[PDB]
Amino acid sequence: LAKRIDAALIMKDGRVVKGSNFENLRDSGDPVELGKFYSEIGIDELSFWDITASVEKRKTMLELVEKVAEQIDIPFTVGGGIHDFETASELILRGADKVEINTAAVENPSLITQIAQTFGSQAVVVYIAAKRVDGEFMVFTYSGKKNTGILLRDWVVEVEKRGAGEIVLGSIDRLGTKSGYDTEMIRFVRPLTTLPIIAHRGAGKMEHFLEAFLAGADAAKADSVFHFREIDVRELKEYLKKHGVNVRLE
Repeated sequence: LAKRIDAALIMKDGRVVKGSNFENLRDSGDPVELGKFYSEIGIDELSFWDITASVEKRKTMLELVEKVAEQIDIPFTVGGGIHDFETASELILRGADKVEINTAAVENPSLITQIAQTFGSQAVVVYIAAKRVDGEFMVFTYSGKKNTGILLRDWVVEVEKRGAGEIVLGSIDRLGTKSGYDTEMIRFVRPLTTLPIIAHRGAGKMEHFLEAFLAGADAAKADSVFHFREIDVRELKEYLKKHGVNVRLE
């Protein structure tokens, strides 16, 4: 099974929030330059997540997408408060390959179908933030602030039915930790969907990526562990290939 390594970049006002430790870059906080560098060292796909204030947010995200599409030749997603079809459409047309949606999809699951009808399922990534509550995996919205009362098991099935292309499974039980991806959650979700599962939250060392792939993840996404250079991307790819994981190098 081919496996993918993804890097996520959190952005505000056109800048990478908290930057990165790559001293070789002209501007280690420029999301375009940082994303281009990642694409040259072994990242397979990029995610750009925007948290800009509402008044400049739409134009900021559109300008980001346009610049990234010109400079980078790997697929990328954009996300962060994409609430309706028109917003998703303008970002895809401006250059993004995929949009990543969460709270708006939970509140209006037909948004998944509406985007997929024009852009295909492959353009729709649903990010599912989940946490254990009273012994059950529950779906959370609004950056983890709201327990929806929807079971993870039910939402995964609905997301596929509505036409999503990929699911990013983010474990709130691992946010800020470096103890590993939530492999129990990945194993819980794996039999429920045919879609690619992207693990998110908890990665602290290269072996954690191996564990996530053994759990059934098709891709593993991380952020600060790469930006602060706790894990080197090329070392990670060499490690995974050494231990039998079908990852891409050259």
